[PDB]
Amino acid sequence: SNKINDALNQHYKLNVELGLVYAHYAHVADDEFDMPYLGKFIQHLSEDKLGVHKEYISDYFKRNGMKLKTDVSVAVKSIPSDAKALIQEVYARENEVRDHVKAIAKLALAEDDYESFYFIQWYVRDGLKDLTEVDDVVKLFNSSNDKLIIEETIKEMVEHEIWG
Amino acid sequence: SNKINDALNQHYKLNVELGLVYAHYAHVADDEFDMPYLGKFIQHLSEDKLGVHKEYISDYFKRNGMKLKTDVSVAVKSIPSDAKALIQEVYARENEVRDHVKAIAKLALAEDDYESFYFIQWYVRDGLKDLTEVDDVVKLFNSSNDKLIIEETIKEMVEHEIWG
Amino acid sequence: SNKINDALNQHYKLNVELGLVYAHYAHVADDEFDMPYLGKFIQHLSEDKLGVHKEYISDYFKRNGMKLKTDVSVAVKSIPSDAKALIQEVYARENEVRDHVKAIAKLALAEDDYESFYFIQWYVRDGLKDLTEVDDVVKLFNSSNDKLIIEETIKEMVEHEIWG
Amino acid sequence: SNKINDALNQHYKLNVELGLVYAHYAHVADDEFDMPYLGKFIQHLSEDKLGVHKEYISDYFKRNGMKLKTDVSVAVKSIPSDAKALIQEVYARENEVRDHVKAIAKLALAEDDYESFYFIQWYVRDGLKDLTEVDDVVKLFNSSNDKLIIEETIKEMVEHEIWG
Amino acid sequence: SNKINDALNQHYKLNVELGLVYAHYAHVADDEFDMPYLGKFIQHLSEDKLGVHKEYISDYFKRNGMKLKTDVSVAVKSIPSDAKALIQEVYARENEVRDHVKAIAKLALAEDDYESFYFIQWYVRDGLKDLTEVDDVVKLFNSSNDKLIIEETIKEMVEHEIWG
Amino acid sequence: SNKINDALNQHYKLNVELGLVYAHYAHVADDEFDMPYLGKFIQHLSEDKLGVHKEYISDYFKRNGMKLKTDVSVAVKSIPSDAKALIQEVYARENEVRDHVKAIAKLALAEDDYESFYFIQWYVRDGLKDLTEVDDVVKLFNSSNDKLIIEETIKEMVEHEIWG
Ligand SMILES: [Fe+3]
Ligand SMILES: [Fe+3]
Ligand SMILES: [Fe+3]
Ligand SMILES: [Fe+3]
Ligand SMILES: [Fe+3]
Ligand SMILES: [Fe+3]
Repeated sequence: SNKINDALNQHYKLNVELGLVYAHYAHVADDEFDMPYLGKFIQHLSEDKLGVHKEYISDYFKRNGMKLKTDVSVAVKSIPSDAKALIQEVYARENEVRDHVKAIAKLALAEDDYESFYFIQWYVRDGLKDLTEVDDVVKLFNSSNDKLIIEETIKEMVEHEIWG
Repeated sequence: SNKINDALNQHYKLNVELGLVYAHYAHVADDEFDMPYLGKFIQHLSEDKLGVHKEYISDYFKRNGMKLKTDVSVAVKSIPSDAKALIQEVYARENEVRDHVKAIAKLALAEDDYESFYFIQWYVRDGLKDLTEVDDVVKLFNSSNDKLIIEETIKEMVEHEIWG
Repeated sequence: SNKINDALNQHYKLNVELGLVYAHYAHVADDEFDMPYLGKFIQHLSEDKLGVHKEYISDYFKRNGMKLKTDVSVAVKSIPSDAKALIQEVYARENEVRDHVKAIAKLALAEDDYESFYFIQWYVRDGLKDLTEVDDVVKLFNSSNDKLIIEETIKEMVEHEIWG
Repeated sequence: SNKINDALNQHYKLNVELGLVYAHYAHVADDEFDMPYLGKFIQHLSEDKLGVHKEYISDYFKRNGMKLKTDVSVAVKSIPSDAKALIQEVYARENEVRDHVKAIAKLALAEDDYESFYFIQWYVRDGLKDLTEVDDVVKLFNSSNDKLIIEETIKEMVEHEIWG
Repeated sequence: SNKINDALNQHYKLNVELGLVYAHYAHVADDEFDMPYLGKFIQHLSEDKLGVHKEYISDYFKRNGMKLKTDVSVAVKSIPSDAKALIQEVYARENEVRDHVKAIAKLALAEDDYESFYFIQWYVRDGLKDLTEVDDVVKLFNSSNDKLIIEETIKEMVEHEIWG
Repeated sequence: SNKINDALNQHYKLNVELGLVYAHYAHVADDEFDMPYLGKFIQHLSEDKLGVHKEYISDYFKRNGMKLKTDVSVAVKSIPSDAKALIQEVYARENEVRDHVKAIAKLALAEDDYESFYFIQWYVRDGLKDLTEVDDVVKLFNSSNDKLIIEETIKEMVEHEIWG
C-alpha cells in the first residue's frame, strides 16, 4: 500500500523539522530568557524527537519493504517574547502532532493493514504522554511570578502502566 | 568579531546537513546493499555529526555572546550504485570538512581571537581522527570480494594520545 | 626574551592584587549585606586567584630561567552599595583579566616563543571559564527579589571537556 | 573597644606581608641555592601565614562586630647570600611576631576584654610552635657541610598535647 | 607540503642517532665511572628517545600521507673524562633538540598547516620536560663530592598538569 | 680473549642494523600493502631485535671486562613488491643470523672459554625459535589468496619447554 507509505514519509519529515526547531528554541531560552532548565527540558524533547521517533519509522520501512525519502526545509526567523509564549508554542506543536498521528491510524485501519495499526499504537500512546509532560510545565507559569521558583520546580522534575 | 560568527554559523549548517545525509545513506546501505554493518558504521557517523559536533558550537555561542541561526535545506535525490561508491562519497565529504575547519582556524588566528583558536583545535583534531576511521573501511573493498568477510571485519571493528 | 618576562611579571602582580581585593569583598559581603554564601563564592574566587594562578608562573620561571619580582600595593578604600554592584564589579575585573591574557598571548606568538604560547593556553581557557562562573551569578539578581531564594540557588551551585 | 581593633588590624597587615615575603624567599631558595626542599619548607610556612592566620581574624571580626581594613605594601629588593642567612632571617621574623602577639595579649587583658584573650591564646601557642619548627632547621646548618645530607634531613622532616 | 616532510624526516633521523649515543653513554657510565644509577637514568632517556619519540612520527606519516626515509650514521669515537662532563654533554644535546623542535613549529605555522602544529605541540612540551629532568641531575654535581650520596639521590629520584 | 670480543661486537652491530631495517619494513607494510597486522608482527620482531638481544651483550661486557664499540650505518633504499617478497626477505635475514650465531659458538668452544659458551646457548635457542615464528607466517601466503583471511589468522596468532 502506497497511502501508508506517503503518510509515514510525511511523519518522518515532520519529526525532523520539529527536532531542529526545538533545538533552536532550547538554545534561545537558555541564552536570552535566563532559564537554563527550561533549555534542558526543551533539549530533551528535541533529542527524543530526532532519535527514536524517526529511527522506528526507518526500521519499519526496512522491515516491510517501503522506500524512504529525505526532504527537509527549516528556517527559524521568528521567536516569541517570553518563556510563557515559547512554552505555549511548544504545546501547540504537540497538540498538532497528536492529530497527525490520529489521521494516520484511521487511514491504516481503513486499508485493512493491521501491521501498520499495531505499529502506530506506540505513537498514539507517546503523543499523549509527551503532551502531558509539556502541559505540566505550561501550568507552572500560571502559578507564580518568581523565575527561580519555577526553575527549582523544573529542576526537581528533570531530576505509568498504560501511558508511561 | 562577526567573521568568526559567520564562519561558525556556516559550520553549524554544514554539520546538520551532513548528519541527515549520512542517516539516509546508512538506511539505504542496510536496505539495498544487504550490508547491515556498513549501515551501523554510517549511523554512528551520523550520530556523532548531529550530536556533539553542533552542541559544542551552541554552547560556545552561549558562552561568548554570539547569535545562532538555523537554516537547513537537504534533498537526497541521488544515491550511488554499490557500497564502494557510497563509502568513497562519505570519504570525500570528510575530506571537505577538513578543509573547511582549516579555513576557520586560519581566520580565527588572523583576527587575534585566541579563544576561538583554542576552541577550534578540537575540530582540527577530530577531522583527522574521523577521516582515518573512514579510510580504514574504504581500504577494505580493495582487499577482498566476498561480502561476508568485509562484514565480519567491520563487525570486529565496531565491537591514541594525540589524535584519539 | 625579556618582553615575556615583563608581561608575566605584570600578570603575577595583578593576580596578587586581585586576590587580596576579592578576599576583602567576600568579608564585607558576609558582614554587611547579610549574604554568607555570596561571601563563600567570592572567597573561593580569591583562593583560586592567590593559589595556582601565581604558583604556575613561579614554576615556569623556575623552569625556563627568568627572574621573579615581588611588588604589591593595595588599599581598598571604597566599596559598593549592595550585592548587585559588588558582583558587577567582580565581573568587570574578570572581563579585564581576559584582555590582559589575550595581549600576553599575542606578544608571545609574535616573538617566536612557542613554549610561552603553550604555557598561556591554560590561562586563555581559565579566563573564559571563570568569567562564565561569575556571570551565572550576576544573572541571578535580574531574576528575583527575595534574598533567601538567591541564597539557596548559590548554595546548590557551590554544593566540560573543552572549557571546564 | 577600638584599641583591640587597631591591634588586630596591625596583625592582619603583618601576616599578609609576611606571607608574600616568605613566598618570594621560597622561590629564590629553590631557583638559586639549588635546594628545593628548603623551598618546600618555606612555601608551607607562607601558606600557613596567608591562610588560617588571617582567616581567623576575619571570622572573629565578623563575629564580634568590628571593622576590617586592607592595606598592604611589600617590595622585596634585597635577598641574602646563602641558605644560612636566609633561614636566619626567617627565624628573626618569627621571633618578632612572637613579641607582637605578646603585646596584643597584654593589651587585651588590660582592657577587661576576656573574649579577645581567649581568642589570642591560639596565637600565643602557635607562635612558639612555628618558631620551634624553624629553629629545628636553622640548627642543621651548624651540623654539616654537604648540601644533600641537609636535603635528606629536611625531606624526612616534611615527610604534642600542649604546643603541637 | 614537502617542507614539513623534510623537517620531520630530519627529526626522525636525529632521534634515532641520539637514542644510540645515549645507550652507549649509559653503558660507559656504568662500566667505568662506577655509577650504575647514572647508567639507569641515561638508559631510560635512551629508551624514551628510541621509542615513542619516533613511533609517533611514523604513525603521523601513516595517517596524513607522507613518505618515510631511514638513514642513520653513528660512530662514537670519543667519550668525556668524568661523570660531570658526560651529564653536561647530555644536557647540551637536549638544549639542541629544543631549538630544532622550535624551528619545526615555526615552519609548520608559516605554511598554514595547523594539523602539524597540533601535532608538534606535544614535542614543544616534552622538550622542556626532559631538559628539566636532566638539569635536575646536572645540578647535583655542584652540591657534593661523595659519589655515594649522589647515587642515593638519583636512586630515590628514579624510585604536573601543564608540563608533566 | 679478543676474538670473542670482536665476534660479539659484530653481533651487536648486526642486531642494531636489523632492528632499524625491520622497523622500516613494518611501517611500509602497514602504509602500502594495506596489512596492519603484518606491520604489528614485524614491529614486535624489531622491538625484540633492538631490546634484549643487545642489552644482554652490553650486560655481559659489563660483567666480564670487555670493551663496547658503537658503529652503525643503515640506508634502506630498496623495498620489495608485495607482502610475500617482504616476508621472504625477513625470513632470509633470520636464516643468516642463525649461521652467524653458530660461528660465534664454535669460536667460543675452540678457545676454551666456557662462560661465553654458556652465554651463547641462549642465542642458539632463540635463533631457531624466531625463525620458526617467521616461517609460520611465510607459510600462510602459500595457502590462500584473500588478504583478510590472512589478516584474521595473523590477528589470532598475535592475540615450549626446550625451545619456547
Ligand atoms: Fe516522544
Ligand atoms: Fe566527530
Ligand atoms: Fe582561576
Ligand atoms: Fe602558623
Ligand atoms: Fe621524551
Ligand atoms: Fe629474539
